[PDB]
Amino acid sequence: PEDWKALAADVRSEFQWAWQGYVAKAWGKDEINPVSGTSRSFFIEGHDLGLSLVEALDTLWIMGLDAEFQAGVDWVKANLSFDVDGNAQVFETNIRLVGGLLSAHLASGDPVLLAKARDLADRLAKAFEASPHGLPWRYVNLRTGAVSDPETNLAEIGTYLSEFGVLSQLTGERKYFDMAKRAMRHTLDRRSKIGLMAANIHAMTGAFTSRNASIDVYADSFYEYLWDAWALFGDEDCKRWAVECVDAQLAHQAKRYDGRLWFPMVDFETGAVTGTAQSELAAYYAGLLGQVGRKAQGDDYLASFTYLQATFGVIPESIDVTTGQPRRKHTGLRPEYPDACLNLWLIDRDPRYRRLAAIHYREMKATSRAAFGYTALKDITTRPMTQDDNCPGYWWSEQMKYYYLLFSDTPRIDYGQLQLSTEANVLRGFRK
Ligand SMILES: O=C1N[C@@H]2[C@@H](O)[C@@H](O)[C@H](O)[C@@H](CO)N2C1=O
Ligand SMILES: [Ca+2]
Ligand SMILES: [Ca+2]
Ligand code: NA
Repeated sequence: PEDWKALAADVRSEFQWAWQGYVAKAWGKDEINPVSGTSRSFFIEGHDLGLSLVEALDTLWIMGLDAEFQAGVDWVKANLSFDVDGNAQVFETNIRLVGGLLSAHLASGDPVLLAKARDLADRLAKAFEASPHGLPWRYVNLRTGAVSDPETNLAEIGTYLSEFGVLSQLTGERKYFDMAKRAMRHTLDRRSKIGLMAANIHAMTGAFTSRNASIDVYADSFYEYLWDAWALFGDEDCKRWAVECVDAQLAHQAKRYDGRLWFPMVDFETGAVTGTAQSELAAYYAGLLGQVGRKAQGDDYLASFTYLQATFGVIPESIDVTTGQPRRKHTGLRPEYPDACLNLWLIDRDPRYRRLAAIHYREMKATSRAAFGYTALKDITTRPMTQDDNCPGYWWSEQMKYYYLLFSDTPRIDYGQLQLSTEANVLRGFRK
């Protein structure tokens, strides 16, 4: 039988080794390219904001990598400024930087990390204020407030309430919670008679710009943040809306192909199937199904992705649901499978979820390890699988934390109170 504590130690060792590569090759920069041993920018070309450092902080603290955590916190306090004449994508900036500063604040108690999270949220608020509906524009200039691109989508208007609602709790100012909730209510009030929303929306007209309902591309984390706002804030509207939206998806989007459960895109009014693609991103939804009281359905959905892992090694970035085969050969070093394994495991503690996640971690080690860290893949169909040259910022917050939480039973987390954002930032449950 597997020694889960020895596996947790191995995860921690690999994470510390990756951190050392970041310090050596990419210190203060947004992402490491771990094959070349170089860095790249994420938000603003040539004006890095320490993205991967910020994304790593709560993971380092949970693992007891205290010297490394403090080195990162001290860098942020000396160096990280948002008074920058450049355009930032509102969605990415909130889930990665506001959320990463909040989880590091909650772990450490350090007021400067909260001050920086709040400064950044106030710059992002200008994107919501530029719409008469309160729907955020996709980009905002961090210094001047000027906005660009109102042709947005459910994920990019509806993935704010966890971070903004925690800011409201800590600061006492309800304006953040209210701004985030108003944008979600807009699209919920425009549900069709069958209970679905199209995934594409215009921030100035307030109207849908497509007819496609989705659980993945353009939409994923909207549905997650409805449940999460009930769990974090006790919001009764969000509890109702979470269950309503998922029951509409199970009635009109759930379809079986070759005996396996999938959720293709459909016309939001008629329910006709409008696409045959499913993203790897959709695997999050197996865990959301369990959280909202649909665990049998969640397990059935997880099984579709378990099939893909057993057949292809690495889950394909996109599949055709009619054949079960890849639509793309590259990957993004994606975290959604161990996300779902952790969320289902928190319900019943079944060791099956540990065995499935251990396969996923061992496959990551066999395919993505490079000279100075872990990289996304070029082609999952060759042997060996060929590599690209990038460690995405979300790797530092997500799958190494998921594996460690599944295997370590760490005393630094109250597992009964644990709450994670869509970027895996811990927003409740630290034990100091
Ligand atoms: O479209 C995306 N959705 C998810 C996000 O919810 C978050 O998990 C990561 O930024 C990242 C992990 O794959 N994601 C995306 O690129
Ligand atoms: Ca996510
Ligand atoms: Ca979640
Ligand atoms: Na983080």
